[PDB]
Amino acid sequence: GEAPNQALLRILKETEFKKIKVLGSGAFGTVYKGLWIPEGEKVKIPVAIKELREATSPKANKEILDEAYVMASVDNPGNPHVCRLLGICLTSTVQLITQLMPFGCLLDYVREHKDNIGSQYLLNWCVQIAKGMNYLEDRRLVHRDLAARNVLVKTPQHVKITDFGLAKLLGAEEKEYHAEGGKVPIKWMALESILHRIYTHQSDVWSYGVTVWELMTFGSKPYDGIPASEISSILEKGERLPQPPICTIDVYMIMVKCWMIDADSRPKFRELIIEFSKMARDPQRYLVIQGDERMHLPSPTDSNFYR
Ligand SMILES: *CCC(=O)Nc1ccc2ncnc(Nc3cccc(Br)c3)c2c1
Repeated sequence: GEAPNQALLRILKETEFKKIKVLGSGAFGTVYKGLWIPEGEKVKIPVAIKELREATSPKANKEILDEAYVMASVDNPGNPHVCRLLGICLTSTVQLITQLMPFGCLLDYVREHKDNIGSQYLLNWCVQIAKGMNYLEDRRLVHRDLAARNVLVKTPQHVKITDFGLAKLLGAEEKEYHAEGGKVPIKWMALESILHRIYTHQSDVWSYGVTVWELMTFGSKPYDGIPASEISSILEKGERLPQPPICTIDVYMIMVKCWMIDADSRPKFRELIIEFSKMARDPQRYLVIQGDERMHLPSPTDSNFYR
């Protein structure tokens, strides 16, 4: 049958890392920033730690361990654009240890660095995610949570994907997955995903569309001031996210194409890579950003030391 995934997980001790501050927070997530002191060795490395409330419920300890597995599984050959699980520690709570990305979740970076953002970078990233998401498709896994918050920034030239926790790995055949889930990110989901609770690879392509919309709108909220319950009902009326002000009509078409009701009529990921790569060569043509020429952002990775 299929090949064995020989990749391992470094199960490592608590005494060695010291958590500094909380980077991201949610009812589902409480992820820290914390330096790690690796036992005996004379090295110190920064890292991010993710934890949930102490294990009153085992089902809780199972769900977190599931995420550790899948995140673990991808080192595989490995990818430049996909985040790698570093380690794990065991405590009444169960801790995930992920190599920290300095600039944080990409969504925030766009909201604060709206100025000096390039017409180039935005196009470049979409290629970056489209590259990353295809690798997931190749692995027969659906991330199932793609969103702006879930893309990390190693450098302004490099971005990565993360937070698999919802995501579910796929066996051969096994084209689609249906699950009874308590909490999901409704706004970033496909119509069939909301109605039938069915998740596909093309379900992910939808979320991609909303994600790029978030990027092109500079970190605006999808559907500014609209309740979560109503959303399932309005989309079948045909309404989608409005055109972002800065998008040339070519780009918007690609965003709209990701929101087709027919799951097959949406673009596949290889298609998205090629389209955006083609745009990338001449960004000015495909993105009108005021004063785009001369934008500030820093090529060599010069100092970001200040906290
Ligand atoms: C929007 C908040 C946020 O995600 N901040 C942030 C900054 C830097 C990171 N570096 C590495 N990983 C993560 N997120 C993450 C997700 C799941 C599990 C773990 Br241990 C870490 C961040 C997140």
